[PDB]
Amino acid sequence: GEEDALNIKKAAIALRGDLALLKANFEANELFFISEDVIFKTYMSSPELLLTYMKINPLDQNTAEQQCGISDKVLVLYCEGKLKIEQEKQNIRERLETSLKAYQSNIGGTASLITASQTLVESLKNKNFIKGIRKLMLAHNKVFLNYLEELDALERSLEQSKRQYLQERQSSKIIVKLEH
Amino acid sequence: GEEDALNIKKAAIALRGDLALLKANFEANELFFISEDVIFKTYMSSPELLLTYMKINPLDQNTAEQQCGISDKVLVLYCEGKLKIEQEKQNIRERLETSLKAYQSNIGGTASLITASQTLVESLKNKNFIKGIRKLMLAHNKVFLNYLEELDALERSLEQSKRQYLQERQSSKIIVKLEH
Repeated sequence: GEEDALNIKKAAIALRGDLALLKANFEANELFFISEDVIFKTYMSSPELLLTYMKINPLDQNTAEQQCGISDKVLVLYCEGKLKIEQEKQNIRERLETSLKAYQSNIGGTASLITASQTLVESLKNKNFIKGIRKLMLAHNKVFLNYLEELDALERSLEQSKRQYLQERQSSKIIVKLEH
Repeated sequence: GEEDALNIKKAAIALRGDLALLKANFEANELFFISEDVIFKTYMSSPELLLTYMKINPLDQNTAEQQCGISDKVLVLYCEGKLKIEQEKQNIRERLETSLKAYQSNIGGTASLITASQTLVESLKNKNFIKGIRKLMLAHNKVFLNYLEELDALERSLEQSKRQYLQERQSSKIIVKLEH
């Protein structure tokens, strides 16, 4: 009763938090996948488009001469292209790792809470349905028993009516004898 | 899988039979209660209306002189009235007993089958929901891993493009030297 409804309330709210966290993780991934697919269809789709992109969007002058200080300007593009790929792999690893960690942080509690709350809800529905059948049978039993009691009462009233009739009859016979 | 869906099918059909039997018992009671309430509002509602009814609707000539062979014709009405009440109590006892027996014949199997089938259905819903979450996480993991693999491939293509560029450069320098 009180306990079961209270346990359903605690579990529901904890479970809502868990699912909200799992969902935000999935959604953050989907948002990343949309922007990242674009990249893979454009400047990360071939060495040619990467090199073209790196000519227009160079890396900072600092890192440039720092990492790819090369005489041949074409080789600089290749070098910067490689660094751009390496930075992207790191970006992707970090997001993957964040996703794994966020999922792992909530999945156990989620699976447990789902199982417990759904079983508790189901338990209460079954009990209530079975209880409703038994309650209806009890009510039918009372109706039958009430008829038997109404018949016992009627029988006692009939018997009392008969004893009164006999007193009236006795009286009637006395009177008619007197009127003769 | 196969077993669970087969057990759900066997239990459903047995349970449908059980509930159909319980219901027919309740309905047969309700039908009786409707006609019987009428009786209790009319000729079984008072000794007066019972006696009036028994004058118009006498018991068979056989049982009459057999049970209530009485000189006083009014006393015959009382006697027949009592027998009519006794027959009604028996009618009601027999129906009550039939109801109890029919309910008792099915209630145990019903309560058990409800609990088992509902728990099995609930178990399959929870498993499927949890499985759907894990499957989506797996799919997200594959997307991330596929990006890493597309980046490794792009990097190898970039490196091959660079080795070709260097062969073209080597060739270009040889040619320009010759054109001098």
